[PDB]
Amino acid sequence: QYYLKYFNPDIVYPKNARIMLDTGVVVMSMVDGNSTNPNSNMTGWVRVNSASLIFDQSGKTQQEINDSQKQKLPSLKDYGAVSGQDSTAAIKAAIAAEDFLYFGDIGDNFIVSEQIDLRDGCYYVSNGAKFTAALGIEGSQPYTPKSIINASGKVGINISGLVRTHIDHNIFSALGDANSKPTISGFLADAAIDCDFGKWESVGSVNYYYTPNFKEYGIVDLRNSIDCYIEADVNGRWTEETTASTPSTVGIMGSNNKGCYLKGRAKNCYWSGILWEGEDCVVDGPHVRNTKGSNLNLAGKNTAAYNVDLYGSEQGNISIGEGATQAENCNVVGGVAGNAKFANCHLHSVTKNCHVKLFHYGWGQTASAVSDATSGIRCQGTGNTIDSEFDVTYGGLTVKGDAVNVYCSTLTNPEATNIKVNVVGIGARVQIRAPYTIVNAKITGATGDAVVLGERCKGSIVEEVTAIKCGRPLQYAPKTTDANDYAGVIIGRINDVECTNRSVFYGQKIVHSQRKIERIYAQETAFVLDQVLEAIEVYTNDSGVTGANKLASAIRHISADSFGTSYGLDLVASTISKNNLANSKTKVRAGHIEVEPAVAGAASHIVLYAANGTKWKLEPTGSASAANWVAV
Amino acid sequence: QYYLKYFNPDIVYPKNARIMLDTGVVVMSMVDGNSTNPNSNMTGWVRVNSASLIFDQSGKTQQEINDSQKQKLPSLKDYGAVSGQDSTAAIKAAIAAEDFLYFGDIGDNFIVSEQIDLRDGCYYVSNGAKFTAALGIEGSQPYTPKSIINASGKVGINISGLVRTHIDHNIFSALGDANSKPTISGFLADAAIDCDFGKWESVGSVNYYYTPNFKEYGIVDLRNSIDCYIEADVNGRWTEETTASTPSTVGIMGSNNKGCYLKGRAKNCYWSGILWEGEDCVVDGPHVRNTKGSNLNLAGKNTAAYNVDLYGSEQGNISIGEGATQAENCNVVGGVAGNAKFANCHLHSVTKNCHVKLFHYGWGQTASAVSDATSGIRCQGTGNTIDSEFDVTYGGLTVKGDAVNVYCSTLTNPEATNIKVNVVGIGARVQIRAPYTIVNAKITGATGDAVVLGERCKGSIVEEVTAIKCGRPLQYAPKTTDANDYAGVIIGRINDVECTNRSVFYGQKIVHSQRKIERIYAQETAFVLDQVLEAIEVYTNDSGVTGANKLASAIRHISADSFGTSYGLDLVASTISKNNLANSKTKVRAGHIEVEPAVAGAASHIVLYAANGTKWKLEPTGSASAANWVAV
Amino acid sequence: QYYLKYFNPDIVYPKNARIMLDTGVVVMSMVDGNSTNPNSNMTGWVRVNSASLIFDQSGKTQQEINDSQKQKLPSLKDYGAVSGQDSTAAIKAAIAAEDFLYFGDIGDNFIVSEQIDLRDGCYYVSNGAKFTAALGIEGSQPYTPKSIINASGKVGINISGLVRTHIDHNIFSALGDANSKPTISGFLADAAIDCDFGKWESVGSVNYYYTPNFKEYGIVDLRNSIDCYIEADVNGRWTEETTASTPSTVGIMGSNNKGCYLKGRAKNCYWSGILWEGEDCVVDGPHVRNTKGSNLNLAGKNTAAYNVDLYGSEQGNISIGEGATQAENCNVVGGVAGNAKFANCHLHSVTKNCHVKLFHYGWGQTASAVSDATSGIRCQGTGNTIDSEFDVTYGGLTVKGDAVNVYCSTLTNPEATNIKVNVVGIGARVQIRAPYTIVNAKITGATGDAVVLGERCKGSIVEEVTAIKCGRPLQYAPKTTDANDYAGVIIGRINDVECTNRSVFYGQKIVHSQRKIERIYAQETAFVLDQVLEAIEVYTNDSGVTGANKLASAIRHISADSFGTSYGLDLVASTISKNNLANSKTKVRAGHIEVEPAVAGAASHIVLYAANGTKWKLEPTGSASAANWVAV
Repeated sequence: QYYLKYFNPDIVYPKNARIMLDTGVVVMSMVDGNSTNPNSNMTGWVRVNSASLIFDQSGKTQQEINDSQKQKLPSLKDYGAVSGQDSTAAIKAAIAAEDFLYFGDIGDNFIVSEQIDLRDGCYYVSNGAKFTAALGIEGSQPYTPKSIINASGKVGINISGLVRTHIDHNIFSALGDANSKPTISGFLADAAIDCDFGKWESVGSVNYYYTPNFKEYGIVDLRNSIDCYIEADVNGRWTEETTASTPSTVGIMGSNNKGCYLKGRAKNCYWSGILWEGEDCVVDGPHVRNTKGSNLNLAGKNTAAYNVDLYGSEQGNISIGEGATQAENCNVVGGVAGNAKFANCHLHSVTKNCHVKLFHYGWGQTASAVSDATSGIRCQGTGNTIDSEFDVTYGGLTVKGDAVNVYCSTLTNPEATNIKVNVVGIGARVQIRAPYTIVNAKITGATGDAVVLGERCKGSIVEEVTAIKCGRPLQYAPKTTDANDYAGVIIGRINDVECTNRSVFYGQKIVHSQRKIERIYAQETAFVLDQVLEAIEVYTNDSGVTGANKLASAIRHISADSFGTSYGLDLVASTISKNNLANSKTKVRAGHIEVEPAVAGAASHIVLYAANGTKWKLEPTGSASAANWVAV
Repeated sequence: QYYLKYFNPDIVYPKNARIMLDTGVVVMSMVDGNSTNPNSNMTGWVRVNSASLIFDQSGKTQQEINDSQKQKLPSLKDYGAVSGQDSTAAIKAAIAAEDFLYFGDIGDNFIVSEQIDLRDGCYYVSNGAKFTAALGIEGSQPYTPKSIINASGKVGINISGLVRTHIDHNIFSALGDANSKPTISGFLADAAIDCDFGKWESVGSVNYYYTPNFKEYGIVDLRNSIDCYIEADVNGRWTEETTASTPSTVGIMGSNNKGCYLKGRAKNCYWSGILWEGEDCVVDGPHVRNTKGSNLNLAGKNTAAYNVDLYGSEQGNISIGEGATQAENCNVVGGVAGNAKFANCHLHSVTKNCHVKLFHYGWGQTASAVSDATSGIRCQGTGNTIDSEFDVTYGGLTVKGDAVNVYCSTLTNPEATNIKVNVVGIGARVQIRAPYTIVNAKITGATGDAVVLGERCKGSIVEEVTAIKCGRPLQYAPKTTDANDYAGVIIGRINDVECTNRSVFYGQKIVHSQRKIERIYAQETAFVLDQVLEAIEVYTNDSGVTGANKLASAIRHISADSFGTSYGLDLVASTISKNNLANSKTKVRAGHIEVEPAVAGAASHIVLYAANGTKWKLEPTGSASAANWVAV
Repeated sequence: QYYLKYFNPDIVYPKNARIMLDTGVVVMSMVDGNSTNPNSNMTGWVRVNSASLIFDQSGKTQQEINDSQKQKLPSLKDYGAVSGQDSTAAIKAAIAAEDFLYFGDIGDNFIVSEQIDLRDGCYYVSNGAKFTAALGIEGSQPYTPKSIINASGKVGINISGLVRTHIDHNIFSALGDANSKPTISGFLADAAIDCDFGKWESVGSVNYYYTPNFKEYGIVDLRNSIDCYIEADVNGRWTEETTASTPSTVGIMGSNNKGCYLKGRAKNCYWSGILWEGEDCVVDGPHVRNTKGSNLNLAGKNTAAYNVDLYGSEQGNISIGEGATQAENCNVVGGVAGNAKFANCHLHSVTKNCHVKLFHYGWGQTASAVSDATSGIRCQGTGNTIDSEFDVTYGGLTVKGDAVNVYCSTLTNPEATNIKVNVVGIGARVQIRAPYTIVNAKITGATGDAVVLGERCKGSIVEEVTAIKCGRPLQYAPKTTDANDYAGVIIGRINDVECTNRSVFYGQKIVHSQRKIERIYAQETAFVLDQVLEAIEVYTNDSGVTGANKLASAIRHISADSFGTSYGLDLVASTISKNNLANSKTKVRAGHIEVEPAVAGAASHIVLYAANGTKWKLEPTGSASAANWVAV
């Protein structure tokens, strides 16, 4: 008929005997004296439907095959995580169990009710696996900061690939009060050591304002960590939503780190796009768009942002040392910063030896009237170096305020001192109001002064200013009434090309030079009478002389002749006459000197001394007569 | 005997009853009243050889295990793609079905008959999987551009790993005509948004010349895309084959992109190695070898190539704005460019505010005679900055033409204006023929002039030129006949070390300086009679004076004494005598002046004025006699 | 009863007949005339427990499923490698068999007895798989260098992910003798071509000192290779152990390479952290800590280290060309170097055209007295460019020796020539003792001289030195006795701000300038009698004059008047009187000159010539009397 036998209570089964369970599944006896009921007791029985009873061609059991094949890539889904379900339990189970672990892929979205703690020395792979926050993640009251994925106090994690985080702030907005609120990061690692945190793409955080001891957290946050690496791509939803209160703060946030590397992209942040604070940290090509805070904040010590790509702030592109204890050798190493309401780069008073190199434009985008805040580079601090490249027309934005603005308020404990300035660009001013400032500039097309040095520039060296088709190359405008204000200020080489107004100086420099023979060759071919080959001209602004002629004194290398077949010197002097400075010359000539009269109708003379130290003039009579010594 | 039962037409099968199919496979009844013929009708039957009827140790079915294990890594080969077969159908099936997808490995080579379209938001992994083009890929007539893998109009692709492409142009060379041809890219993405395209290694393309509206495509091509990233390593087979016609064009081609990043390696390209055009695009360390076109072409706006590694072109290393509408702030940010037939870097007339920093050598490798094309840096455009580092001996190549060549043809709407030049190196010239040029140079070992400023240099500032063991530091050689030509040209500090010939100037600069006390200390220890401590010397090139002495006038700080126990001034004058300029001195001395005669046998004198403005000389008689006023 | 039938010797089995083996496993006949004993002979029998006799829902066999699922990710463990066992055989088996191959994960540690040779064109993936050396790896006598993983003479490897290596030197320390020892690298590739070697984390090597022809190997070593890429993170255990002899040498070692890229991290190395030698090689952000050798050694040709991060050496941060044939255009492209016993950067005599740009501090940390070795930058070679940024206070370390020290020992075949120096920083000296040196400096807070130029500076141009609150801006201190020593040395613009002592010069420069009108405008408002508007002052150091007044000669632009309502010139002369230089003036004035007496009680005069060339003085009598010509 058919094959069917149940267990018989009275029978002894030999080895290899097959029967059925009440379920229908077939059992074989492994023993010769089998009396055991396989429905109750599998002692000396095997189920023939077992994986361990299927054989591959190789000689491996199917069991052996499933075991080795699984152990290659242990997944969250192996632990019964479900995409579009709460997977919390399953996730934590997976982590606790598996040193190497696969999250899943781009089609996976695991819902998480509790903070996911990574484990020490583990390796995690991820193909685009998303994690989504749900209620309860904020954890226990007195609320302390949490994340979806956490590596707080973890050592030697590796993450290979892409992890995605989703926080909807609208779920959490009703929780806490005035004093205490949830803080929910995408990723947090506080006190992590030597971790590669792979790649993140994260939307949203939860960081509503609470009144005492408010702590901002990033979407992606690494705090108090050592030798950690992450890549992160965050969206803060600023300008993509309307919200009652400020939901989220900083995009990507690094704070009190040592030796930590970011590859960083931030948008739509209600505070700072990227903040990176600490010691020997690196921001590698940060890319920031449309942030309510500053695009990029650096502090700490020897923290460098390389090849920046910043656009669109309610504040500035770059703060150095904003709200910070320390900003020592915090550097920006090339890039582009555009469309800031205030400054491209604000180097705060805290800054020590910060180096900024930047292409920058469309600062001072504020509706608000011009201030120190509306600068390209706004510089305070101690011995900062600016390498400015700028253009005012760039990206069809209209600037407000100086290209560079370096300034103290007082010479007594100055807020800005020892700054080095290197500035090239088109169509705004460099303003300096700070001691010991070293200035190099190339400026094209400024309406006004290329460069001004105002008050409080004591001991500034202006090495070189080249100005093409400006209002004025340089003006020095010190505090006249105070010797201290302009003491030791050196204006070096000023280069004027088709500037409207001459440069304006103050003070007299002391210069020490090597002995020279200076040789001026004139190629020209032809020289008319009293033609200047080479001159130095000294002009006065004396009270006593009001009226257009102000030549005080001059030395002129002259063509003496209507042929240029003789040459001399013009030793120029001056005296007040008819409310003007009248000029006259001692003429140094081949075989003669000639002293010219002070004015028409005055005689000229030679003053000599007797041995008794009385003084005598030889002065012509208007006749061909004996010369006599006339007392003077 | 044995176990064998077929279906019986007359029998009712109880639950758990096992029989055989005619095939021999065993069936169990799931029902108590089974009358159904399992050969025809599996209603209430199960095949006992099913995966769903094998149980792992865990409690999972084998079916459940195969389902979860597959869904980890869905592959092309799961969809019945075969390596070394046409896999087109299978591929497209795989893509349509699977959000996450594995290509395969280095031993996989899938043959593709039709363009492979990726899908939006998908994640693709690849371990070296190769795709090979076959006939039909060119698609339908009127031929439009195709690729092996395509992401035209795709959003949010991720590619993890390495994809390899093979196009043999020899399959496609007979297709189209004069007017219409196939275009076959390795990879194309036209109008892609926010895609990471991982890593490519691609050989060959199909892009034969057709007569109207010819469109070049890359081996690897990203057109009209936003926020896309690729790495690509291409071979164009130029110099590895002989071909009737030009088969392929550009290696890696980026055109009208916004915010797109390349890591790029190109060789053996019949056009450009790498071209990258657009807005805010980045070329990160492009590595180009042996290209018939230019090694690297930049255009658009704020497109930067970082840390270039270019060698071996029939054209140049770098074109900026070749055949382009726009080349505004298109920058090269360090690297090395060598072995160009023409220029290392050609900044075309289109260029606005382009910055080039480069080590460069072995330009002008052409057999053809020296031209503007045979330059290190060939610069036209508006306000480009050159940072040149060069060496003519470098890599044992022999250069032709100037190190830097900045030039307009006319001052009226000049093709080059406002260029900034910073040049250091060994053993070639800097030539400037352009207005408003700012020059800084350090040149060693040039045969001729370190620097020349030719015609059309109006309003150029030459800040500093240091020349070691050149022919000449600087020559200024303007259009003499035109005041406009040399108007406002400033030659600053020229530094001559063991140059053969003195520097040659033209024009006279107007300089405004801060008031100085200048203090020249001479350490020497010993000074002979008429020894010059410090001098200024003015020389003439007057027509009227032909014959070697051309000192017009001088001021000399002099040791007056054969002991150096007295010091004075020499006020030097000159007059034509015996077809030479004869020199004579007013001697300013402690307690005297001394006017020397113009020539031997002439008397000296003092000219003074009477109050009636007649002039009188005191002139010695050759006796110890009364001095009289003598009319003059 | 039950289901059980053995093979019967007398029976013919029809097709589909099932019996048992003596083992109990069920067999079905595939043939109608089966007479074959399945216990001895499986001809026309199948085992029903076969994978090929289980069917997935899809229609695939379980066999077909195991085959395709395995071939996705072939592993070492598939080949029966065991973690914490000797896996050598299994590994080599895996490699020989599989073009694509998975090592395993972070929980895998395979013990290796013999060098593992990779294969040409293969692709390897690794999730943190560790390999550990055991005895026998050193291989056969005469000992030749070995590694755990080897790619010597391999082409076109790819490695994706992270491989980890462990060498315990304590296993191998008893082997060889005086002449011959094991050399055991983590990874070695000698003569590899176009390989991506992914990522390494490696501890330890074996490289004990043997007396003739000692060859240092890296922990991670690439020798004589072309177009190879690696990332490597090594620990040499220096300072983590005590050892009898030097066990290991170089961390990461690149030697005679062409076009090879490193991402490099080294610590605790008994020699060099990272060495990279060859042609067109790149060290991308090398990160070195706590090394007994130099942190970083470059040689060869066009080898560049970018954005260095070096701290803590018994030697220096950077050697260029240490123990090398060639060091031509070997560059350091930004970064930070700190805490070297000797120099931050030593550019050896071999160096040609090396460019160094660096922030540097805490050099000369040695207990040993100041030498040339205790410099920030120690520079020898031919035409090296230094861009120095320095700070002596930085990181609370106390420096010893010059910031920069550029030096030859002789002008005859000089060890240092043609060096370019650009130096900014705080609180140490720049020393130059080398010909043709170009100097630019900005120095703050040096105790002594900002800059000194010593002996052997022939044909040096010091373009600009800015000194703020130094001891002295510049001193030039040549070999006085030798004209050659200071020939052609140009000291340009020296800027002194509140320096203690004036700059000290030697020699007189020849300067060629463009013709100028120089216009000095004085803004001041008020001028007293004999007030200097602008002056040049020439001072002597003559033997003959000992005693404080050393003004030799001067030209002074003067306010002539107690109102500043007249202006002139002061032409200053001097003569020895009462063991001082006494000053006197020719006064150039509006309508007069005035010659002042040499000293009180001397008369002044005018010297003129007769036509017979005899000389005559007009000199006052002390009366209102006839002027006579007095012979002189």
